[PDB]
Amino acid sequence: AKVFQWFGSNESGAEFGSQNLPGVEGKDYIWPDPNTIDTLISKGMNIFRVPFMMERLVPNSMTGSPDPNYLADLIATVNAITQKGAYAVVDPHNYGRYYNSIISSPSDFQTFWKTVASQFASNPLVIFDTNNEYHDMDQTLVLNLNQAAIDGIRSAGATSQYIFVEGNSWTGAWTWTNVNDNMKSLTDPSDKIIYEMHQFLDSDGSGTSATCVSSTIGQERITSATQWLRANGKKGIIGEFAGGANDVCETAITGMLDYMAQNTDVWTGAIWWAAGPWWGDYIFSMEPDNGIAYQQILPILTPYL
Repeated sequence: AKVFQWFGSNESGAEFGSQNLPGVEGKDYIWPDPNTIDTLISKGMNIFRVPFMMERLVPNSMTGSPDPNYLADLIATVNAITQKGAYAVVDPHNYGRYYNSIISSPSDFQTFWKTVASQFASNPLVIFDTNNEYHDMDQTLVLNLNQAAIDGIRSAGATSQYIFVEGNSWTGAWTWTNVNDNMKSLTDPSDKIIYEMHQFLDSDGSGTSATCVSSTIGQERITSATQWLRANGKKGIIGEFAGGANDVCETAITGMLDYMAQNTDVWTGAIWWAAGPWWGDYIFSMEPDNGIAYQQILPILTPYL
């Protein structure tokens, strides 16, 4: 019996080596492995978030044509997930920036999103994620970019799919009410907006240390976001979270997920950061069969699957 609408993992790799554009597949970046996705599906996960770079999918200008090879691999990855019945989140992992400059044109972003959504418009198990972790940019612009993405997606006939919107401050849950209130005004004719927040458990919330602040830091960092979602009649998802393979972090993870489980009127679930084939000894690797989080964290997550 699953606790949440969605529970699963990021499948990182296609966004690796971001300093090399276009970069070379198999050298700078790699796409997820469908066989290990299948293992995670067998463990009960039902959502896989797939980062990719906007510049690799649609080079030079975001209003242009896709790159055939990178698009073909995005398609193959999405279909490998959705053919099994799980959800695939299409994540342009771009921080609100394109060639390292803030995306200041909502109309250009809308065209990019019509291009992408057109490739997936018939697939109800695709979820479109407007952009990973907007940060250090104008707050009204972030609202307008999310709205332009929705408008482009729905304009392509992709009307069955959920859209994950992301806020400023690296879409952090703990910082949400301090900066992202204006995000409440987003509109969607399909009524399928989910507010995607990210939450890490180290001191600065960057998700770079295996050490968690305390055994309660996760549940603490999502309380005001939970109240904001409820007050505004919205639904949310934790689209990235992690903690180290240690007792304090394991307790923080369980406490945060147990809190979300008693607040499913607003929380639709959670997605671990991260699996993928090029993580090696990464402190948060969910990649079967030998990632540290796969071995040591997944056993504490099975109660939610």
